[PDB]
Amino acid sequence: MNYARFITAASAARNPSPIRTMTDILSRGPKSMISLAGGLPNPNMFPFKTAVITVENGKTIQFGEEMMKRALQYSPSAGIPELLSWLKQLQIKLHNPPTIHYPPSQGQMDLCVTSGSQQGLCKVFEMIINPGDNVLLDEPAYSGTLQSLHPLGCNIINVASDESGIVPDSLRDILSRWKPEDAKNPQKNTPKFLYTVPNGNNPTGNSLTSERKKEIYELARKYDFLIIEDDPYYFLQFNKFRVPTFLSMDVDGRVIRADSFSKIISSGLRIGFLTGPKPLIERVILHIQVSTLHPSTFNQLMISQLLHEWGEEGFMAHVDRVIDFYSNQKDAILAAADKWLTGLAEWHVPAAGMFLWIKVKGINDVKELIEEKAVKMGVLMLPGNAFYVDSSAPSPYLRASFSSASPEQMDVAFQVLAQLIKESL
Repeated sequence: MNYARFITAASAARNPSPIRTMTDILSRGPKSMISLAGGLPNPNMFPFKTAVITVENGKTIQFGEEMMKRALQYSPSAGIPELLSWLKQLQIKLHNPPTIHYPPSQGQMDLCVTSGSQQGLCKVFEMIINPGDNVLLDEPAYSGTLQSLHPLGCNIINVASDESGIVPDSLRDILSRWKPEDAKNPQKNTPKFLYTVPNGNNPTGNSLTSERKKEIYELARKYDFLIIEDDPYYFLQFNKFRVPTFLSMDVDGRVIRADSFSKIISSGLRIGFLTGPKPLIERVILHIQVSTLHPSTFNQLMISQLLHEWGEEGFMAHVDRVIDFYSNQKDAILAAADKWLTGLAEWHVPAAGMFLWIKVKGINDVKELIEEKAVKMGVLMLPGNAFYVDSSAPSPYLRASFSSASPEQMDVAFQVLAQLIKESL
């Protein structure tokens, strides 16, 4: 409602940047207009001329001469228009955000294609955080998010979490340190935002429930902080019905959502997108304008043509094939764990994503059990230390990936792990 509270002085100071009044006064004027004002290099010099890309369960994608010249040239900072338009309709279909027709100044929904979802997240953190600011999140958390927040000098306040994600009662108790009106008084530093991964948290695999999301949103309104919904496993949920998102209930315009195609379409193409209130999305776009400039035009056109041929039906059919694969992988790793973890460890069933979070019994720290003993036995799993702000503290947890391993490999790996646990007790 007052977005200036969430924008640093540096971010607010940004002004719009190049490739400007050249391809817009010419994108509506007469076809007889001569322009020597643009800053585009001549694309006829570029060496790639055509492309043919085959697609499984889809029409082959072809870039002819003219399309290739577009794919190899600069494009708009927020993304190419046909991809932005498709993605906007997808967000309306999946989330029907309340903010679609709000005035810009009070949070009109806006989208930005980013060079991966983490780029959007990083620029959002940089947009908001002054040194000393307080921010809320639940540990264990994605190590990359922790490493992104560390140099910004914010105080990370841990919110309790269990098998159903963030525990609202813990958030409420933490927030009771302040009065709601303190949010309009920056002297004692009410939290600027809550960050969470609401589906298939990396590393835990746990997901938030609908009732808790509603409680959390009410707290975000009461103490007027933003919700940063980092949802890269949104399309990798094993439940038949997806839990409503924070975006879908965001009547205030206080949610910034990051979506990713890295798990379902491609991680290497570096294409994700942000959805959020226009004043905040605009600050991110302005930062992109002086940084990457835009996501690869070529990769955007690959994805946009794929998605347009698929339609929303073909897209959802693809996600359902991917869910089917990962859910079978999940069943397989759970079977191996049931077989070989013998009351030697505890674990919750992942609700989404690609990781199993294992607590080993009777051992206080497992990085020595793995990085020393397990490595020479030919098995590797990741100690949980890296997913806490204080990574030097001992952790009895391991993160095991089921994205790729065959059932045989899982059986072997957990046999080895079981032996090591038993001979280490």
